[PDB]
Amino acid sequence: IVVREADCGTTNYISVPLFQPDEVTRSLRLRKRADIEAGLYGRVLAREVEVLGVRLEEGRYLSMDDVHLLIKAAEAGEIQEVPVRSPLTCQTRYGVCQKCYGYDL
Ligand SMILES: [Zn+2]
Repeated sequence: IVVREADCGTTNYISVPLFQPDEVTRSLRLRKRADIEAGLYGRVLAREVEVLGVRLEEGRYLSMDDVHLLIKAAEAGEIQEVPVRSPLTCQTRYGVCQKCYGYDL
């Protein structure tokens, strides 16, 4: 597996959950500031999301500052999932692309 690309054109994406079904039977709650971070830090937005006032555009890499906004938004109740590129859905057979990997070099 190696990053060798051009933005892989296949946009099939994963949606990262901000809520979990069962610590206590059923009660929706905001995931931890950590796990959520793990899921969306420096990722590439598959589709555009308008949340608290700002228009996170498509393909934008979300900084930790941005993944700090989305939670602040899920706190308010504006989003329950997040559209985002990922290696699980890449088209580059042997390899992964810039937009699907993300930030973290
Ligand atoms: Zn890709």
